[PDB]
Amino acid sequence: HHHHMKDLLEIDGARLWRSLADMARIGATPRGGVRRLALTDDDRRGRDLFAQWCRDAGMTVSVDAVGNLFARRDGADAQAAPVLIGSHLDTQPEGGRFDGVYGVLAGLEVVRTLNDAGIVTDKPLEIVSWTNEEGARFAPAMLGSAVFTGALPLDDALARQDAEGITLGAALDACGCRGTRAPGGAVDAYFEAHIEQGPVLEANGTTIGIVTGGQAIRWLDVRVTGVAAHAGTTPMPYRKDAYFASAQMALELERIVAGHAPRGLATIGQAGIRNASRNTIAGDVTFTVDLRHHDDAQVDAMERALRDACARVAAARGVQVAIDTCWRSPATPFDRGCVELVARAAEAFGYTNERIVSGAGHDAILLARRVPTAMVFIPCVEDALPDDVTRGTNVLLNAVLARAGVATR
Amino acid sequence: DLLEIDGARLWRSLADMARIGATPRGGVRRLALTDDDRRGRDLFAQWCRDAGMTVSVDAVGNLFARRDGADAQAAPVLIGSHLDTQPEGGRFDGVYGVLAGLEVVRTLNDAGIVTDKPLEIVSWTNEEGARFAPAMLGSAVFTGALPLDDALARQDAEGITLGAALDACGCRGTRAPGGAVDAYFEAHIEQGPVLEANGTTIGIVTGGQAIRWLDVRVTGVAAHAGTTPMPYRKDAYFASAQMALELERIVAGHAPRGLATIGQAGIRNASRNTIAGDVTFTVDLRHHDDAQVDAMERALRDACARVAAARGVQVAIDTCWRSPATPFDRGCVELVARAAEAFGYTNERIVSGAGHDAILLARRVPTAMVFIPCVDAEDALPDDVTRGTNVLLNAVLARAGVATR
Ligand SMILES: [Zn+2]
Ligand SMILES: [Zn+2]
Ligand SMILES: [Zn+2]
Ligand SMILES: [Zn+2]
Repeated sequence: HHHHMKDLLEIDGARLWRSLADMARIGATPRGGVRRLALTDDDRRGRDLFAQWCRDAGMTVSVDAVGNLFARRDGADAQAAPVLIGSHLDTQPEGGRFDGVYGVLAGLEVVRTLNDAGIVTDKPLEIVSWTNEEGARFAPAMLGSAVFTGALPLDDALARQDAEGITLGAALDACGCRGTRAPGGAVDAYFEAHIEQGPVLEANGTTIGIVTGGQAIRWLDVRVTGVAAHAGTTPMPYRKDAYFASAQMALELERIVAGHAPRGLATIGQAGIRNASRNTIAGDVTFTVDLRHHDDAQVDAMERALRDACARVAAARGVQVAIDTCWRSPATPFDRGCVELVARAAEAFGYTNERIVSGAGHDAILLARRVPTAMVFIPCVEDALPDDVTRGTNVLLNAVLARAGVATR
Repeated sequence: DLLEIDGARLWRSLADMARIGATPRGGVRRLALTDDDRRGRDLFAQWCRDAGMTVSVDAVGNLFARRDGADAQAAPVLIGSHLDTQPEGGRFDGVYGVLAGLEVVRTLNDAGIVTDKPLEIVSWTNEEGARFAPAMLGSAVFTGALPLDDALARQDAEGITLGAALDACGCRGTRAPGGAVDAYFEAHIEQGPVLEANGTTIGIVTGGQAIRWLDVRVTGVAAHAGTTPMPYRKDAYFASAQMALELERIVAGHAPRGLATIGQAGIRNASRNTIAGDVTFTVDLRHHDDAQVDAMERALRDACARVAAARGVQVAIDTCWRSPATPFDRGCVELVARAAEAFGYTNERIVSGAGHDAILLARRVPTAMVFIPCVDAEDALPDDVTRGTNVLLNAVLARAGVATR
């Protein structure tokens, strides 16, 4: 049967906050963060703590052949594919206490709440922590979910080596979490709760980010060539200054992105004058460009505008410019129907809410290309507030219940 | 009545000296007080003795060749530059002026000319400031700007002291550096494009620029490139780019004498998907006048403050080096001008854009320089080498006076 959002079934927010505090002990760093690098001893301790909690909540727990960790709560429909709630327990070298872990433990609290309420779903529920989401110890990021969706072959993943030469397969064996089951399988829908990792919801007082998808991204390398002449002997009209040229190109980029507001973004994150000295005009300048938009055609349009603009600047200043695209990633829309469940849950509770794009990668990005996917963002300051943690999980709970259905209560 | 030098002879002396320390790329490496610097010093000294001169070193290795005049009590007219080089030096920088002095003497010998005041040729120790700091070390000791004992204690990258290196070179003299000088002349390639572009043979060098070296640091917020919408950003790199264009505008308001250059710049702790939160760059500011270069600096401080306020970032501007303008002596400069006009060579007044021993000498001794053009900035044409030395000879002889001929 159908869930009623207007019943406003709520979680135990204090219980979820305590589980976050307890998990943040595992790998706690001197600065107050968390280090559980994928498949290290501290990652295993976090996986094991989570698995224990899941089994105490009546779930069965297993790992697949790349270490993806699944907890299962059967529904009344023995044949139905599960509604999957996921994120990741692994961290960066100096990770925050909410990145990744919030969405995994939100799933656990969803189950603990269903247990407390005596609710049996129609479709089964599963909670997943994906292996090596962070891409720090092993490449790539979102390794476990990429293997699950078929984007990364299993044998290629098992052979990835960390900086010490250890293979991921060897690390799975050391972890004790190499399952025998091939990764993959039918999924009805995938939901992921996560902190925003950006300032929008906190700045607006918005409790719920209704996540629409991920951006189209381009990474560019720019090199500007001039003449590296002496700073004192060369009068200004003789100069072919690659750094003043690069500076004007940066401001052209700022103007191009302003023309694509609000969805277009651009960032020059690396830049340098090569073979540089204080009293030598720059003859060789490199910088990188990160370009974003909601749409691939529009981010490509921004790129072509930048190439045109830089060509014009270079011709006016007598320098040369080369622009190479070294990485592309497509926009990744989420499923309209699953996104609508997130919105409806937020509206039923009266929580402030806004549509927002995911500005960074998540396992949800990989899942969305294969199965109906939505995300719940909460604001963050790294830190999140207890009532935002609670209310985001209330939204997750009720969107998942709407999707999975309620068989009995 | 114009005496002309032997240009082919001068050209061959430059070719022969460029063999000493020749590099695989066809340049020259004679780092100060290394074995190849010693071999260049010794070759020059031999040529000077073959030309009848006496040669000595002072207590910091400055190398002096002397041609007496008829007036035994007069201070000398000194022709100088340097034989040492950068790690990858050119075949004319420094050496041209030293070997022009030698050709001056050879031409006076050929003509049988006795001057009134004596002439000396000098190659100053460690002009380049590469192996030991500072640049112009030998001329700085000579003028008293750098104490001798401080100079001798300077260490290179391997920890060797300059005094130890003089001892290894065999060129630690016993005489305290310094002494009366009537005038100092230095010939040098321009190291810039002006004379060649203008078709000007002789640069009548007016002196040195006022220079400021600034360190700029711009601080923003290093937020994620995808999660941070544009209105939330405090982007230190876009801010620094706008400051650079403000600087370009300020210097255009001080044309033609004001110059500015950002030669070093980078985003620190940088990543492609992170907004720049910490950007540093350097500024080299020049003018003919200290008050004007100071005005450009204060204009830049005002402009950068305004940019930072508009963009929500912070900016800090520190001065790490200042050097004052250094005008040359009116009379010696005019002797260069008159020599160029006597020969009918094209000529223009020009500031020295780079440091030379002449800069140090000008603060204690009446000083002038002769610039010649650079090809297309390290090579010079044979006729320019010749004509610059003709001008040097005429100016030096006018200063030293002719006793007999
Ligand atoms: Zn993360
Ligand atoms: Zn995460
Ligand atoms: Zn030089
Ligand atoms: Zn030089």
